Amino acid sequence: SGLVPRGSHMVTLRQGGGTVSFTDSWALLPFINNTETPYAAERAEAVTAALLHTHGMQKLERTVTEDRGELKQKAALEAAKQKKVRYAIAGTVNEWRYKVGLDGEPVAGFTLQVIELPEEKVVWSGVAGKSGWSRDAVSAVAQQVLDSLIGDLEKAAA
Amino acid sequence: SGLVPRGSHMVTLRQGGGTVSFTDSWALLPFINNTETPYAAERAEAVTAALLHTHGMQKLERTVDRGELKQKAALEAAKQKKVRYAIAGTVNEWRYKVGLDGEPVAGFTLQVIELPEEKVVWSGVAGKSGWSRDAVSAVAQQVLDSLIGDLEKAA
Amino acid sequence: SGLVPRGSHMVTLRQGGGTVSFTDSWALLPFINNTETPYAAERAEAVTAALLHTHGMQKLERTVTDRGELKQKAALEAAKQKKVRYAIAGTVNEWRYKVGLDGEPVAGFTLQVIELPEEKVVWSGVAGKSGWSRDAVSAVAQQVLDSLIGDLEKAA
Amino acid sequence: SGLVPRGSHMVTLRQGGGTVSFTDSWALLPFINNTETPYAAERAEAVTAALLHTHGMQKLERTVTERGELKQKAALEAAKQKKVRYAIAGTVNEWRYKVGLDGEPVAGFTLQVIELPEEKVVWSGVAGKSGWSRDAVSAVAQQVLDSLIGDLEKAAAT
Repeated sequence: SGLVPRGSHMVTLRQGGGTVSFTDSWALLPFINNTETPYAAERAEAVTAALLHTHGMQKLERTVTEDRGELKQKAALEAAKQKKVRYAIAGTVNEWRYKVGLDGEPVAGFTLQVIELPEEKVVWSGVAGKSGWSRDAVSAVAQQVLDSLIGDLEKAAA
Repeated sequence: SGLVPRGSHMVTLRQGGGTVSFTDSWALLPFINNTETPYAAERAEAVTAALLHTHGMQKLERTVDRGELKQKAALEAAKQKKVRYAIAGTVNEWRYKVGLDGEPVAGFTLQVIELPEEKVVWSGVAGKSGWSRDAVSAVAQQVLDSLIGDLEKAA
Repeated sequence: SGLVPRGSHMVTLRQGGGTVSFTDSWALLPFINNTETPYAAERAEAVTAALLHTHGMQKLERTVTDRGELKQKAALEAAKQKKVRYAIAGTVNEWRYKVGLDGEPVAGFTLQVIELPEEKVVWSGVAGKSGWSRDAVSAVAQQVLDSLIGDLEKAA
Repeated sequence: SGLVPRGSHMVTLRQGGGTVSFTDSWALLPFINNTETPYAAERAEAVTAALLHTHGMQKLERTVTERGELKQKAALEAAKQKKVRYAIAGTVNEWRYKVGLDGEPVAGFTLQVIELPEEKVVWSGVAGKSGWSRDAVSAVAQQVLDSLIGDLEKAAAT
């Protein structure tokens, strides 16, 4: 035996006033990497950018690549202020790994904050995570989790 | 200005070994309604039936708080019909919760039962509350789709 | 027969600051009631107040009188117009005895701590629980609020 | 500015109308260890045993130890030969102090209560918790197992 359940959780919260618009001006900051997996922040950012475009966010300021990235993210927030973007997405990778034990479980987790600029007010935030089955890649579990979060942001954007 | 987070949760468990083929012979039992919403189980069974077709479960027998006798009746009907796997489902939540705004809520517990031994080969619990614009059935369909999607990820 | 799992979940976030807490000046605002149970917000405030005392918060300012949102705005100014450093803002998300196959008490809450010079949220928590038939809703609520408060205490 | 939420989750499921009694004959099997933490199953078993006694379960068969799957099967067989009514079969899913932006001790467990001799599962539970940096992993584990054992007690009736 061995009991190895799989699971996924997501919590999101909307604050502020009226709707936030995906047609407004957006920035996607560098992710902070809170895992032992090198380059998880960069892969999380690439997956997130592609999902945002898919969901219809065309005007998305991004930061070319190149340490957990706290300073890069702070500096990118300042760059978004100077570019006069309305909303910045600040993301942290909480988990990104292929746990091997009795079987294989890819895990991925993220926390996302949407910050309205210039006032630096959080208008939405979300936390989600998922563990998969042995045949799933970590990248597919991460894409699912970020798809749920962005799908929720779009709905909660009202 | 209340804080009303939205959330979803899913936990699933595979207990036996070996494959579970969606091409084999399947049965979707009637659902048990554990809500104050009349016909929650009928709506759930119908949504569940449509999703299993989409996921490629082509041989799917169907037959015919409330519902506990009907489900007991239908698994024997399933065993006597020689279907290999029965899906026993319960509706844990199905309502449009009205408060500061609208939160549709739906939740379910599913068990796959291998026949004739009657061993639970997979089970899952999941639930989700969504935003005001969503209908309960759309939330329900999402929850049921995640469950069915997880079940499929078992060979 | 029917399969009705019970469950609890808690998520908690320290939004920023490497500060501390607790023997400072604290305010427990009135709760917002996002349930169909009358008095849920008052009951939730009284349970939280007791738990806060139990967890050492000796200096705690309190406020006297889908509902309750306007009162909570008013109390945040009282703490603001007083010297209050930290304000606890709570919402009751769930408070009912769900009657299906069997009894199922359910309680859930969202809490934020606001640092009250400049209204910065330094901690937020959401938690909820459903119990077994022989548990009272109030006992389930106290367990959930105790988990949130004990977490807030450890996150400092 | 990284976002590192802390969290705990528990899901339990009762299957069967019979009242299970803590004054009955019980066995605690060796845990299965689905982590990379040495001795995590042995420590899980010892915490669980002390919590069960605390919750009033005085007649508790235990196994002396030498991922543990064969040990758990053999102990289930020995419990049957001892004519115990209920065997607790546990898996350690997580037990580690994760070091990222800060420390997070993490523990998680899946428990099954098996009624013998029929080998029917009358209760099952999964729970997990990530804590704050000043917390020890064993304190997080003890909290998680106490929540599971407290739920089994309440679910069991008497």
